[PDB]
Amino acid sequence: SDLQARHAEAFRALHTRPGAFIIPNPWDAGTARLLAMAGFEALATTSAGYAFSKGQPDNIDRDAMLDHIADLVAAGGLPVSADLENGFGDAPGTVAETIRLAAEAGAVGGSIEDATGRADTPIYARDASVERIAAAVDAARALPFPFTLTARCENYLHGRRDLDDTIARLVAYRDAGADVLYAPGITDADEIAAVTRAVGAPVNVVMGLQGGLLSLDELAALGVKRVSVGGALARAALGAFLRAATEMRRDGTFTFTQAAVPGRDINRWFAAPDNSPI
Amino acid sequence: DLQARHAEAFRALHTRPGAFIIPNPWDAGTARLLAMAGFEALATTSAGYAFSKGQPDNAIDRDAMLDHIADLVAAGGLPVSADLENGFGDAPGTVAETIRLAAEAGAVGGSIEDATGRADTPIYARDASVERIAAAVDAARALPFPFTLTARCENYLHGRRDLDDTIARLVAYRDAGADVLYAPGITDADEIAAVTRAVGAPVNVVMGLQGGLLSLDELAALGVKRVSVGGALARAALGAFLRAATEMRRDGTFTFTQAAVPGRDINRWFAAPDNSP
Ligand SMILES: [Cl-]
Ligand SMILES: [Cl-]
Ligand SMILES: [Mg+2]
Ligand SMILES: [Mg+2]
Repeated sequence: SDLQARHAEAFRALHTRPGAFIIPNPWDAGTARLLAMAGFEALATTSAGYAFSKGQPDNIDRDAMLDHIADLVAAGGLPVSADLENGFGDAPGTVAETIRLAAEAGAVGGSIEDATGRADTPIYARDASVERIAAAVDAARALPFPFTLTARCENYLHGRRDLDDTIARLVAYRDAGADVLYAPGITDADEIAAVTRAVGAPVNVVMGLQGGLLSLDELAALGVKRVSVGGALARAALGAFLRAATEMRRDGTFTFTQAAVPGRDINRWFAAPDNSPI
Repeated sequence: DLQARHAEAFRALHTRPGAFIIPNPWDAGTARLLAMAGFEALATTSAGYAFSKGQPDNAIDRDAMLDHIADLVAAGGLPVSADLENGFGDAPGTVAETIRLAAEAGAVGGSIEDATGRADTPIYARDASVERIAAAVDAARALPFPFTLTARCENYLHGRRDLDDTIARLVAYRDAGADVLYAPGITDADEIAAVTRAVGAPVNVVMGLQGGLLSLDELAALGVKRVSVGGALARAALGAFLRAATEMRRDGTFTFTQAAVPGRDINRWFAAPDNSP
């Protein structure tokens, strides 16, 4: 991969052109392929989608994720932003190593969140959080291509729905060198517009995780740059899977198969040596 | 002993009256969910597994399928019947080794089909086919628990919609010792009745592959013992995935998320230490 450097630049450029773009979240090679064929320009991994595929609830082994990143890089042929949880450890050096490893696995971007995993103290202290992002940035800037670092503030997922602390963290992460800022759980249009105005740098908003829905155009008008979907695609697939299971158990019928992608089509598409829209 | 109890449970499904559905998961999560939905056994799918891997059907190797069976045995906690394709080679001894390995991976049954993968000679000659099933039967009989061997005739998937030759193959496979007979692609009710009338031993019919649909009741009235879905559950899942992708590309909206399983539900279910209903 001089390919990696090409993807890195293409990915960074998605963030500076006008409008917002969607970064969808496959959880296996198949889905990665299909999203490229659909015309998406980047992919993001989903620790949640990945977990559901393994029959586990959300929250992951670093080595398992590194393998997963490499699988989706190979399959998709697109730039991949990796969900790297909290960097798989508390210490800044751990976060930094995680960034290097994720790049080595082929990612051209990734996210580091400020959730500790400890219910007592579910969000890292501001100082410690910023030091963490600073270490991630230094690792990112030592790479020989532009690595797009997303800094996550997890406040709204852990009962601290405080807009002002959340903005302050994101601003502090931006000032530490983060390229993209993301607060999952903020869904209100007015709250989102205040985030994007205060942050200025690119903001990612996730759709379908909680609350209400906005379109990509609505989000662009609120100043959002990137829109992701976390585990929602995996959960869409699973909702259809469950409806089929239920039909079979309750009725003994298979009409669910009528809306399935025909075998003939998917075998043709996956027989191709690339993911050309087609 | 757990594999022995499953093997007995799976054998018993086939001998009890009426028909049953054997659904086809393609990962650990789909295996757990089917077990939670109250199904009594699971079948792997060469097709569904390939598609998760970004591969067309019949592109997966034996070692990968073996790991996959073991993953699904562990995740589901139910008897597993493995799609073992053509046994991953032409030679009877390769077929026999595939059965032994499948059993080692935790399967209590599996299927060996008569497709060669050679476009211009797509189905094994009769004698060769029977020899292959004989070797599978010998390997199954060497196991310390009853292994339920399904013998597949692939005629209908390779442009030979010849009911008589297909029947005659499944009868030959039965006479060589196969426990279950399966010809994918037959969906006509009269054809299916002709198959179960000629074969007598348990028949598997697949639904959702091609052609028409019938209910489990309708299939059981035609003599069918087992109804599978091959890659159709994977393809269903993928259908929904694709409608979501298309919605996002066309409209830039995310309303597909309304029909998705809530995250709170899937996390609660998978946090469980087992697959209780
Ligand atoms: Cl999710
Ligand atoms: Cl299929
Ligand atoms: Mg996570
Ligand atoms: Mg197959």
